[PDB]
Amino acid sequence: GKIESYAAVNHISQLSDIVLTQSPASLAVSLGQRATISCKASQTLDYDGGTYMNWYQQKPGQPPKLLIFAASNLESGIPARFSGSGSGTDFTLNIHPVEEEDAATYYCQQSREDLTFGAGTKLDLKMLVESGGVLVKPGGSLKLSCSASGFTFSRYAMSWVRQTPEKRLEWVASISSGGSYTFYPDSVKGRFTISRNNAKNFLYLKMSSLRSEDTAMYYCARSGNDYAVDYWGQGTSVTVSS
Repeated sequence: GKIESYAAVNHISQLSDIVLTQSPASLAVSLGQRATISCKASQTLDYDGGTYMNWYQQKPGQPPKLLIFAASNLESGIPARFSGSGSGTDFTLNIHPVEEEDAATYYCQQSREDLTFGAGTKLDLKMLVESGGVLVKPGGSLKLSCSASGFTFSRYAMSWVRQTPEKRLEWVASISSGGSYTFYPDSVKGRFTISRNNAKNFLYLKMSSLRSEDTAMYYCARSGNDYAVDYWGQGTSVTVSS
């Protein structure tokens, strides 16, 4: 019935392929310098007077954090040394003066046609135990969930995004706010199912016919302003191996 909220512009299903090339792969800067990170889109991201480029920061063992939405809008709580610019196909993230806590990997991401990500830029200044999560055999199945609180869950589109061991981010499912519409990339269509409970505030991902290439950290994530992914739940790692 009523209009629902979606995770990407092209997902809108009621009346009312884009590659991101991110450069450089890594950046070594000194405290207080300017860091400049570039993202070129294979198609324009301009739509209806907006431009659907978002930028995220991610530190090891943590979910990505929204920095910039709609190309140039600074997310609340992010310091103003972060800025974004660009339109159409050419986008830039600038950080100046860089601080020590800004060492991280940065990703661009577009929400004009599904959700796709740049390959990332590791920003460095000047013993590890790594979680494999749940071990599954190929062909097996698994179900993940997330809960939500502190906001009206039923008003927001939700997604699952996974991160491979190579640190690539890949969108794997979206569901509209009222759960009427679901969306998947070809890589998982027919095997993964996203669902939600708007009475108890849960999001689910059912994964079946698991493949080795489904090995990844899986994040549940909310779509906020202008199709940015503004809150990411902590990840659940899945290792598919014989």
